[PDB]
Amino acid sequence: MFWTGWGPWERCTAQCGGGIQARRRICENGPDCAGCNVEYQSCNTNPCPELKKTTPWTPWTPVHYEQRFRYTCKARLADPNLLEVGRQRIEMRYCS
Amino acid sequence: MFWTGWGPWERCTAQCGGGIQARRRICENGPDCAGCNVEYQSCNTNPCPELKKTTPWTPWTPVHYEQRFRYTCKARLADPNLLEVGRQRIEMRYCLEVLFQ
Ligand SMILES: O=S(=O)(O)OC[C@H]1O[C@@](COS(=O)(=O)O)(O[C@H]2O[C@H](COS(=O)(=O)O)[C@@H](OS(=O)(=O)O)[C@H](OS(=O)(=O)O)[C@H]2OS(=O)(=O)O)[C@@H](OS(=O)(=O)O)[C@@H]1OS(=O)(=O)O
Ligand SMILES: *[C@H]1O[C@H](CO)[C@@H](O)[C@H](O)[C@@H]1O
Ligand SMILES: *[C@H]1O[C@H](CO)[C@@H](O)[C@H](O)[C@@H]1O
Ligand SMILES: *[C@H]1O[C@H](CO)[C@@H](O)[C@H](O)[C@@H]1O
Ligand SMILES: *[C@H]1O[C@H](CO)[C@@H](O)[C@H](O)[C@@H]1O
Repeated sequence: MFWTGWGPWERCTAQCGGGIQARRRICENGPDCAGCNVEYQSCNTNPCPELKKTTPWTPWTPVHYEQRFRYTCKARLADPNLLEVGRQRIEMRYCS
Repeated sequence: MFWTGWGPWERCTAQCGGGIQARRRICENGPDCAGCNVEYQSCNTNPCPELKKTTPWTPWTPVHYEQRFRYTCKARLADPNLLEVGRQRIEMRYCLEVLFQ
């Protein structure tokens, strides 16, 4: 019974923000070797970048002068497709 | 050589999307026990929830009737503090073909 050399680290689960890498070795000719077949380490500890997506422009409205508004969504993510902007919601009221 | 009882799984590394929990044990009266002092299992494999944050309302503007608009930001995250709404950006501006034969 002998322990083989440690294998290469696997792929990190997360590209950023914290992931785990696993390294494996094989015990030969026995089910009970002294040591461990699997080790785990931290990987990709760099903070995820901040993705910014701008909302569609508000319809032009009078203040003559006209103005329109927009907002930005900010999120710390690895995939830009995970951040999305929802539908435009409009609220109305009457003033006399 | 003797293995102690398994310890608690401790805290999962990730709150959602996949994490690992580790439980530890101690080898007694020996430096070479058959087995491992630590075991790892999967935890919190459920996909992360979609967090929604609404933007501040635009100032009321006439169409009398008044109307205002707002948007919502949706993101798959574990911490709501990681999702934020940015600053309000405003664009401003000021406000016939005669055919004489
Ligand atoms: O030096 S500062 O005090 O200005 O800080 C700059 C960093 O602040 C953020 C996030 O705010 S914080 O969490 O309070 O730190 O953003 C804000 O400032 C930038 C403008 O920087 S500038 O040098 O004055 O040009 C704005 O970017 S921009 O859209 O105007 O182009 C941010 O506007 S936005 O809402 O993100 O669209 C503004 O955000 S906020 O109104 O305070 O919430 C960091 O931006 S972040 O990385 O997107 O969060 C700035 O860091 S950076 O490296 O300078 O971009
Ligand atoms: C494997 O583990 C260590 C060496 O890495 C020793 O306890 C022994 O060689 C075992 O087979
Ligand atoms: C792997 O771990 C270390 C090297 O990183 C040594 O104890 C030995 O090479 C083992 O196979
Ligand atoms: C501990 O691991 C197992 C028992 O859980 C055996 O290989 C042996 O008792 C070892 O000390
Ligand atoms: C470890 O595994 C379980 C507890 O997690 C039990 O079979 C026993 O305590 C063992 O040592």
